[PDB]
Amino acid sequence: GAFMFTSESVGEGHPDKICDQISDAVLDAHLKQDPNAKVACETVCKTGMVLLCGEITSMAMIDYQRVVRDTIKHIGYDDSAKGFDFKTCNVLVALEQQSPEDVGAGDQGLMFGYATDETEECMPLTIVLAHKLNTRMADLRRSGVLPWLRPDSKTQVTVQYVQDNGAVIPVRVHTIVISVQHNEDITLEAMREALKEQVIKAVVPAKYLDEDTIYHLQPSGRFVIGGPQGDAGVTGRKIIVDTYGGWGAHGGGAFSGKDYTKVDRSAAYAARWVAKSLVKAGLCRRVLVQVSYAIGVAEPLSISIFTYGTSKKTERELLEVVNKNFDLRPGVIVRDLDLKKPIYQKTACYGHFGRSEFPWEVPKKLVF
Amino acid sequence: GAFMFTSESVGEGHPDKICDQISDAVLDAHLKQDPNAKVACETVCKTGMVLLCGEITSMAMIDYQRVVRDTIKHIGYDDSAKGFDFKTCNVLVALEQQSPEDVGAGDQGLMFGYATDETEECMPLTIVLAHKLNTRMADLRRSGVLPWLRPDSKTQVTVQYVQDNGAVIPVRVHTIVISVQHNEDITLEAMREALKEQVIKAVVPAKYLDEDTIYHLQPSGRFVIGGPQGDAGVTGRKIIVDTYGGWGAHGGGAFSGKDYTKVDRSAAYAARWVAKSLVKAGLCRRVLVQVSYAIGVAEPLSISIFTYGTSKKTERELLEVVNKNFDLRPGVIVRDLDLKKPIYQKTACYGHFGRSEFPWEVPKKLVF
Amino acid sequence: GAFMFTSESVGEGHPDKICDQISDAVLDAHLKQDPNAKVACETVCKTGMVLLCGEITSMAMIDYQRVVRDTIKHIGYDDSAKGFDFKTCNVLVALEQQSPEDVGAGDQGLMFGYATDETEECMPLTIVLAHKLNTRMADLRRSGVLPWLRPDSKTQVTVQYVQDNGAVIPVRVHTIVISVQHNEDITLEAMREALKEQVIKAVVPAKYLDEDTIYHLQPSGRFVIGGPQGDAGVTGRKIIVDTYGGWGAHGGGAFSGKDYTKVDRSAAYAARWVAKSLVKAGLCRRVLVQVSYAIGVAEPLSISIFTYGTSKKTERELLEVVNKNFDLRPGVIVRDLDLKKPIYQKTACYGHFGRSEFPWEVPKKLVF
Amino acid sequence: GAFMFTSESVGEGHPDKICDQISDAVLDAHLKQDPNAKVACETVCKTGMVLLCGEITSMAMIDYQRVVRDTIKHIGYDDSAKGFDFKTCNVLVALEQQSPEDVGAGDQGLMFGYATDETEECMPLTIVLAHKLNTRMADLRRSGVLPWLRPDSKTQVTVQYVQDNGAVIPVRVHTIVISVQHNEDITLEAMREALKEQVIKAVVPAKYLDEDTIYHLQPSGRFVIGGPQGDAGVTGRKIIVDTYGGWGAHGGGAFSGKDYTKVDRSAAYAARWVAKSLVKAGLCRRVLVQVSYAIGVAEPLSISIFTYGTSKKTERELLEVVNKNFDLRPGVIVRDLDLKKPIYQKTACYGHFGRSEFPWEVPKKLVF
Ligand SMILES: CO/C=C\[C@H](N)C(=O)O
Ligand SMILES: CO/C=C\[C@H](N)C(=O)O
Ligand SMILES: [K+]
Ligand SMILES: [K+]
Ligand SMILES: [K+]
Ligand SMILES: [K+]
Ligand SMILES: [K+]
Ligand SMILES: [K+]
Ligand SMILES: [Mg+2]
Ligand SMILES: [Mg+2]
Ligand SMILES: [Mg+2]
Ligand SMILES: [Mg+2]
Repeated sequence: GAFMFTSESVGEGHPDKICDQISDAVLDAHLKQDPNAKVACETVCKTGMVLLCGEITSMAMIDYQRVVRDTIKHIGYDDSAKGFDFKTCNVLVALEQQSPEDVGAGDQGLMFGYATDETEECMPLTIVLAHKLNTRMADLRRSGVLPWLRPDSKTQVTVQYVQDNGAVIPVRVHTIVISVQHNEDITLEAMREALKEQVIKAVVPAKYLDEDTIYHLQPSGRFVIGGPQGDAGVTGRKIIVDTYGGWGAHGGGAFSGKDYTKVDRSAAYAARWVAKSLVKAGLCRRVLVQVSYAIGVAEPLSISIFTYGTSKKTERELLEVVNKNFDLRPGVIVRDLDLKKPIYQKTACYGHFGRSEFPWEVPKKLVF
Repeated sequence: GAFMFTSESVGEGHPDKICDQISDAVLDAHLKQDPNAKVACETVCKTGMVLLCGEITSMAMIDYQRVVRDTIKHIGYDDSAKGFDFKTCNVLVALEQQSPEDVGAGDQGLMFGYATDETEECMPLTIVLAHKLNTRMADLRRSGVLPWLRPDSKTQVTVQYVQDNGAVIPVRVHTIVISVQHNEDITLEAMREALKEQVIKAVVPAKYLDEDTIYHLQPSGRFVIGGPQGDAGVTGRKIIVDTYGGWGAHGGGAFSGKDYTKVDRSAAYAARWVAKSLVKAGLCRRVLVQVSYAIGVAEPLSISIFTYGTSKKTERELLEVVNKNFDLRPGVIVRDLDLKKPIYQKTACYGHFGRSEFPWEVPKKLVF
Repeated sequence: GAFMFTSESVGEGHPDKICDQISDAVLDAHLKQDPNAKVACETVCKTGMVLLCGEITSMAMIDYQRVVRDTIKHIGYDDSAKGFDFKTCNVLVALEQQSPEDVGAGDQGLMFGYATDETEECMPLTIVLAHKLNTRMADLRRSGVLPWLRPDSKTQVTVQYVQDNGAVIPVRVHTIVISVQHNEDITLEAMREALKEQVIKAVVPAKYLDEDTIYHLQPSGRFVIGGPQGDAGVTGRKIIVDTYGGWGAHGGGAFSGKDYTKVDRSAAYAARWVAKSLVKAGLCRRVLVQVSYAIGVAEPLSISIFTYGTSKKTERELLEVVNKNFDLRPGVIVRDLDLKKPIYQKTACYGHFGRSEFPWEVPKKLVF
Repeated sequence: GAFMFTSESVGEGHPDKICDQISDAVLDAHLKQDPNAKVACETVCKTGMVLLCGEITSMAMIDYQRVVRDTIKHIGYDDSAKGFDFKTCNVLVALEQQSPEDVGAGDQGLMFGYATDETEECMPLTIVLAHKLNTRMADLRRSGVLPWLRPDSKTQVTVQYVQDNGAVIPVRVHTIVISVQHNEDITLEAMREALKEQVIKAVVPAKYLDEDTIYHLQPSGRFVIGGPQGDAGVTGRKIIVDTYGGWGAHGGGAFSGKDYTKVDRSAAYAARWVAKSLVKAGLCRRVLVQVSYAIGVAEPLSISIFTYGTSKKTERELLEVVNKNFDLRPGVIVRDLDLKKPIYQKTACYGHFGRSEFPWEVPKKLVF
């Protein structure tokens, strides 16, 4: 049933992602000293100008200058020409900090969860590849292998598919577009070559690369001092690269800067969890699980399972399987997924879904 | 095939929407004097602090102080206590302004379009009601009828559905949550009453309100000097309320602040257009049209039509109907949809899809 | 030997003075917990936007949000229309805070000290009156007596003099100009009347007011929402109203935000001290003491005493009196003047010289 | 009558002076297109962050981005490591711009003027040398002769004097302190040597240098990425280096950013003019002319001439010479001194007094 699909991802230095990371680093910094710290913060950045905003009720002593600069350094902004230097940039902190199982969902909400068997991660090939492509250039940047590579990058992967009496099989990577920031002493010709051999061919399965696959490497020519200015970076503006790459459904809630008490984060994670568990348990090849909550109520106000005619069990057979194996009440979610743990910054770039190192990515047994 | 769904929308004073509007007012201000002005700007705001960023290549003389303050005044921030006064707020302009049919799409892209017959607008009931609810309080604010009403509001509408040998029929509004900023001299009891009688019951069809429908009006109590702070307002962070309320598919591109040359805006509008045309022409009851573009190429690199088994014609019958009635090349899109016109600010709040006053919302004939 | 002279002073809400006070409040906040805290900070403000900058090496835990807002509240900005509300203004903190007798002067320097017997304070009548005029409207503002009075004011006092076989005798207040911010419900006519009866006539000695004295009260008409925007307030820009009102000599060093280790502050205070001591001890009627320091050296590198032919003893008789009664080495100065004490914020408005409540204003005995 | 004196001056890249220059470049930019433009602006800066504030009523089209960046480039900030790059720094413009002989002084005021014959410029040796020292390193920076020299510097010159049956004769330069920002590839030993041979000895007259003169070159060691940060740069904070180096009298008014209608600027220039004219006409060796104005009145409300017993004519003989050769009414001052001319930015660094290229520095004939 042929159709094509494109997804994108951004590197650790893309301005928006710089902000998502700093906001989550501030969340990690509080969890380590107070796992009940209430965090609600966001970051805004513009060329060596970082603004930290937010209301956080906690009881931990934090050096925000330190957690902001350390995060910029980790991302790789240490020199001047790169567009950012953690040692010299303006970190204006305008953050306000106070001090002091069957909970109940804050804010009516509707979270979505998605999983597909086209990849071992149970994520769309398109977004999986987009993320790995960025992940790989960071590796090469940090190992020393490609020392011209700078932090800011963008990746787009378009794959041709075909349905299958149920749903979704990738056939080939139709085209790949990558742009990455770089140092001056490196030719456009040398960058393009390294991008194809060392990053693309080193992450994309042979099965998908072709004699026709189109490559668009550094299409706009040069991106040197293109460091994060990107006309103002912001938190919460990369909602689709943080999730499914345009593939499931998304209600609009951003993750970074919000602690584990916000259903937007927790519940979204819980819904991914059940979606991944279901395909993993052989119960379907592709699922879109929809969980609704009602302001005040703890127990979900209606969960819906949408297989795309890819399950043998039948929605409202699969619904019992979920109601017998999962307790999606907010509090139980944070307890089961170990959501008080400072794992948030790693979550802030390269996607929240797909990587197995996250609790919600470990499939539950599922006794059926 | 019962399921439930929730959508949300925000008023003209919600900080993010304040930013989306100012960005598009700056786009309008340029189009009026140079329809070829190249605009790429964003706004950030935080309590009487508005920052305008961006790169715009144009040849028009614009008073940004004037277009930023006029926009805040239009939204309704003229007094102090409201959280914003266009006469006193800091408008820091950091914008850089330069001077000098078969084009070809910039940036590989994948735009989505959606339409459904559950409402005359051809939009999900859930998001249509969410928007109308906010639209109505603005009317009452502006007429004088509810003079305690301030600009910032948030609305959530959750409707119970049932499929139908094809797709999607709303049955009832299960619950409604609304919070709106307000003046001090007005009781929580008086606000709640006016919200039910004068806004909810004056916009939601009798068929959907019930003796059980749940109302959550000003749940968090008061929201007086609330105003646009939300710790920070940003452009491009309300991507789902600008489109389908979590209903079609969304690849991630924001609209406000980008001119008509960006496929993220134009092509998204074009895809809504054909989706709306298709259901209007009786060819399906619900569609998800997917249009792909390839960097450099003008003609779409693959359009996909997904009816949900609600068309009698059959995808790749309906695809010919689209290829015989539409020319989705970028340049033809801006020409046919009159995209050089300064209509953008009206597009910046209450949704981009649904309102008939926009070119992309006038269904094309469709000769089949 | 007739001549005329004018001086000015500003109220606690003048933007520059708001900054001088916040910077010194931050200095007080550190001294109370670490009398060796090394403070070097400055503040910038612009309508409900306060930026705290600086490098301070100390070991005290301080809530800068708290010391900034408390200082704005103390000044009297609690409501919206006033141009500032400590509860709602943006306090962006960009401060960096580290942790860990015969000292020796940092930076070559030349401090000046001045005293005159025309007033009991040993300060020029012109600046003394200018300050008292502002001090009095604050009293009336804070008592309740003139409840329309807002924080920001400016005062200028011009007095006609006559020399006297030595130096300087005030004869009459030639003209007085005062502008003070105010609430809307108060007539220009009522403000002008209260300014003459209740503030001017209540602070200026009858001996100096005349049937000709000129009054310029609220000359520019109304100053209501004239709250601190004053197109950006700053620290260190009110160097002459902080000292002698244009009367001694001033080398350029600002006081606020600098701890007691900076010769600019300490030594200036020490020089005022000896100047006041000398006239107090009957040794001259008017003095300009000049103390020089050499980078690295502790003992002053040359002190000069300039009486204006008003001493009977003779410069270099008076120099021995000073060398026998004072040890102006930096460290001894901070020890004798109790300069580790958090008295700095009170120093930040209404002048550093004149008020007896400050150590440097208590005249030393002087054994001659 | 021996005494010693010290003065200081700062280079074009000292943060405060960066701000004084940008403010005056904005004033120049308006005068060139509207000599009646009413300018009242100030600049604030902090590491690649420049904020332009102010109210200017004018009728000229100005590209503030352009006049701010051109000014930073002129100063010499083009590379990254220098602490500033006009191509990458944040220039946030928050300026508001409107449109539409016997005038009469605005604001009661008291301006001071000073001149002395110890140098051909008729300025204190101490401040003349301090300025020339900075001027010289800029020359060498700009010529290529000392290519390690960066824009930010500070200079202090302390000279030993002796009175003379009238007033003030310099005897020798006691000590000189200079610190200048620099590039990494240059030794402290090489910088110190070049500062003594090529800048100090190339500007200070042999008569004043000695075998004992003390040199303090780059005392704090290195100052590489120093650049303009000083935690913050502001306009109007270098009031004494802009005038007499602590030598005449100063009432407190800053110059930069204020147009020629403000008596603070104009009248201060007028008072320097007569002071310079008087000593030039042989009528005294040292003068302190004091001109007072009354709000509303055009003709000066009392001018006082203080020779220090160095004139043969006698104050109130010299007063007639001034009243017969000068018309210090505000409007006549701007007309005679050609104050509508865009010469202000050159006035913004290296002192307002002393350089003959300025109208107020050309001595008037003086018919006695
Ligand atoms: C207490 O109500 C506050 C805020 C509201 N949710 C909004 O800003 O949209
Ligand atoms: C270590 O030197 C630094 C700074 C120098 N005094 C200046 O900024 O003027
Ligand atoms: K967010
Ligand atoms: K977004
Ligand atoms: K955007
Ligand atoms: K200062
Ligand atoms: K000053
Ligand atoms: K100024
Ligand atoms: Mg709520
Ligand atoms: Mg809000
Ligand atoms: Mg030093
Ligand atoms: Mg400096």
